[PDB]
Amino acid sequence: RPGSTKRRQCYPKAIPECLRDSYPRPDQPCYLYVIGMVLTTPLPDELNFRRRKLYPPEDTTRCFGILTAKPIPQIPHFPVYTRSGEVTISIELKKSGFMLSLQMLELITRLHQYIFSHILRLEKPALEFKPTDADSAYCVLPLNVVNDSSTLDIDFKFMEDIEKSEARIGIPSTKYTKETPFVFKLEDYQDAVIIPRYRNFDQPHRFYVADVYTDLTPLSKFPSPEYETFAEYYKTKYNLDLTNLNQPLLDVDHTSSRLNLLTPRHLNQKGKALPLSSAEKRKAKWESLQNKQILVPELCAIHPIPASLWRKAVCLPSILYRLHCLLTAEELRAQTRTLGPNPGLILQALTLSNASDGFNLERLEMLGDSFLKHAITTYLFCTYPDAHEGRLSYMRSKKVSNCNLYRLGKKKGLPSRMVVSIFDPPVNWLPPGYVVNQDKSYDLHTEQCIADKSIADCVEALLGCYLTSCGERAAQLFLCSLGLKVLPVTLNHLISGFENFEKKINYRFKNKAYLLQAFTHASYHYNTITDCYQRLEFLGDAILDYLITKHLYEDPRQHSPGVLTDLRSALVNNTIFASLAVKYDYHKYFKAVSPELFHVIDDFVQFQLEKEEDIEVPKAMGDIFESLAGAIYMDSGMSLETVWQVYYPMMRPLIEKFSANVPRSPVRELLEMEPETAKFSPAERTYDGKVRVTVEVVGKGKFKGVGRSYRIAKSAAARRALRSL
RNA sequence: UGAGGUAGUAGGUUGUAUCGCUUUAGAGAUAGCCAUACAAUCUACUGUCUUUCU
Ligand SMILES: [Ca+2]
Ligand SMILES: [Ca+2]
Repeated sequence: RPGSTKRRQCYPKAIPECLRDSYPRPDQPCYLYVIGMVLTTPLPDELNFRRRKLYPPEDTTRCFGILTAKPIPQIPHFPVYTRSGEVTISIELKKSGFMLSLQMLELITRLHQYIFSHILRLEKPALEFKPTDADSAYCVLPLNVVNDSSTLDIDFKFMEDIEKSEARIGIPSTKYTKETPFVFKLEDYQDAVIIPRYRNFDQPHRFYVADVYTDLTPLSKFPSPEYETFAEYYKTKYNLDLTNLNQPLLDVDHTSSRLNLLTPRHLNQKGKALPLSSAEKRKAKWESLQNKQILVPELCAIHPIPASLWRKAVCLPSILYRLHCLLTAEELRAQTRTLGPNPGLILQALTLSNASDGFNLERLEMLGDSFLKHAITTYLFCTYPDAHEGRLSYMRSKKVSNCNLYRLGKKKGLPSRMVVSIFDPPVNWLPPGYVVNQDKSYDLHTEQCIADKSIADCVEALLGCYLTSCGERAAQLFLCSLGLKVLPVTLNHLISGFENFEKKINYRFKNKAYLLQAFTHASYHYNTITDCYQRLEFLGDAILDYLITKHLYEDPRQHSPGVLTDLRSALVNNTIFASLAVKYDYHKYFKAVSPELFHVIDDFVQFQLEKEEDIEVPKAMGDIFESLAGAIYMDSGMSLETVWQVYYPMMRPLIEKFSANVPRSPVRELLEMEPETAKFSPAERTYDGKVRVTVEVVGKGKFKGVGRSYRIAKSAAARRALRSL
């Protein structure tokens, strides 16, 4: 089926244009940037129980810098959620227009390989480092302040002590004797990443140092109580001896092994702050009594990389993917006005749920459903001077089906730019400077499969974001650019008396004829001066839905689309429209040949409600209450604000009752009280001339209600059943 | 913050069955938006258990 959720198809991953053809070249200008980490949201000690110090990225002065051959356009300050709290990352230029030589540039490239292959462990048999066939390639090099304090410059005395050390890829060859006892230097291990030598010869385990335990010595650690001392442990399990028995033990904690840092660990998947209320004493006791690795400096080789830069390196996958999460492919916004929405907002008009990062596609597309319906409806109602409700409902439903929405999103190119998968850097991320998967002589490193429904939903969320930001001219221009055309959008013996009603509603009509149209049938032909109240019911149902949805969206209560649509249906049900049209006296001006239809419900409501239904609901009472809205709208130069001004006094107590009482239909609530045994019997005409429905739930007998149709009959039966429960 | 497994919570996702509301074409049908119950599956957190590391 063309727009079915089932029809999945395969789609590649687009490359931000700035991050392609981006390899630095000899005698080619570079653009040195800076990641710009600054810890502007520490974590609280009422929220952190690691029992471990916080490390701001400002304690030290060496930082990572991209070296694209292409200029990066400034991106909104985005956060990453490291061990030390929400870090606001800012990729802001540091220097530009300088030329490098060959030797230093090959040094840069070798350090880039060392970083992604050796440091981050993103090397797989399938992936081969080729920075000349790769599709996204740029160096990631360290920066420091030397000479002038203001200047940040490429470290060359660093990146040259990585080529003069032999503890980088292997373990240094060293010889310790009892005649030259091992000597300890505190400054060397102050910020150190240490690798154990006695084990994991294939792939060693890295751990940055975070403390020095001075009281702890090689003779008293006893961590696992089956061993007489610490030194005897290396001696029996590895047969290693120590030449210095007065050195301290070197407390230590792992390098981060999971490199998805775009989500917070102790908050919801909603962007909502929520600390846990359980294990409060236990979390502190946990990191206290838990086994913790206490290495020894004798046997651990110090990397040529200090912890202060390893900490900025670990965050490079997430930072280089969020900068890549179309933040730099804001070409969508360049193609699409008050300067457009923030690229942070457009990244919620491309992110689909089950991408689990803190943005949902929905709660922004529901508002898009109401505007597109309203825009299509208004465009039709004014495109043609004559069309019955059947024709317009036909035309509309074709221009707004999921099939057509899908066929318009994919034509734009929206499926590659989307975010459909969860971020796993080793499994489905292709790091920069790496050529697409092959080493073996469909793939998860450059393709993804998305349903046809999801393109049709993002085409809605994008409209929602442009709308809620730039107004209602921007949403219309956006749709018009997709392809959906929305932009080119005796008679004084029964008209006198409308002055009282106009004074009741506090609006005066520039042309009274619209009030007349809003009150005459398409079968009552005594009034031939004006047209039927049928086209107006169409515009008014769309508008009163758009306005109610915009109000509901603008509330700080932040309703999920489920509750939002439940409310929208709770107040646009035509029973309420009948009640509000008879309360404020719409019927007394309403010319019709209805014999006794609305009189019963009028007396019913005016007697019982003096501050569910036991009587039939007139179609007219419900449809005049919302043809008046269309009449105001079409009279007041197509202005939603006069309509909302006139209608908000009436609807205000109703809205502030329903946004707290959130009503629902008796049939659905019955099938939610017990769906196992509840079912409606097929229609069958009784001896009254009615239609009856037989309903049962076990234990309370059988229920029924006669009506003029199957829907009304089962509704009455459901009410009868639900009153007893 | 080593590789797993097993329960719960939170956020999703897929399929299937019963369904609500708005629109109307001539049990029920067209086109939109949810909810509910069962099942499969993924991510983040907490605890518990095995292995490893200290
Ligand atoms: Ca939709
Ligand atoms: Ca209607």
